[PDB]
Amino acid sequence: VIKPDMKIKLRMEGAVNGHPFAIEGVGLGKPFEGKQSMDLKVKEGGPLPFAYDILTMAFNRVFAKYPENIVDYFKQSFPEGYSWERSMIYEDGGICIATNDITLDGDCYIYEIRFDGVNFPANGPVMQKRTVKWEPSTEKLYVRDGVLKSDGNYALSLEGGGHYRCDSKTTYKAKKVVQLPDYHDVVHHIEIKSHDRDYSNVNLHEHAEAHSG
Repeated sequence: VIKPDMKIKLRMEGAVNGHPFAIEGVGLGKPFEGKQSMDLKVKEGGPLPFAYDILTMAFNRVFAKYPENIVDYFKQSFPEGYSWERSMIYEDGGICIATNDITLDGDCYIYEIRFDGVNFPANGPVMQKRTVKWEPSTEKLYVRDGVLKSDGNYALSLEGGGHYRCDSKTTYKAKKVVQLPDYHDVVHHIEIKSHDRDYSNVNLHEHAEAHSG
């Protein structure tokens, strides 16, 4: 029963270059408008010694407006839910892998997120916190064998100009028998709308809309 208003509760446990951390968040979203928003708080490992922007895409494609002509794999996956696994290879050797197990408690999504990154150069934009925002991204979704997957070429804008590229690959796994969709795109807009000085508190907004190839 995906309702027009849904709640979000999440915990992320992770480490970057071996430094552990934990983040908890609460939020709300509009599945049918493709809109979501959440408040995120650092519980362990603060102040984070890395750019927060590498975590935001880990903090649910149900919050994407799907037209009637495209199969909605994500709204179709509940109340059992689904999970995904993701790799993110940055242009300077930095690599992140993350997972999210999404379940349902009434009208509230529950995220169990794991996030790990290594090989970020000490002088790079991530360890030095020189990232600004994610550019608008186009996610390419497709089904290979019997598995829904997605690819992405994302770009982080840097302070002082330039961009920091990231190659992303995601695997989705439904916990029930759902209709697999046909290839299509999802355009994403993600933005930190507010944060305190050390990002121990963050307000994150996301907007997603599915389009055809």
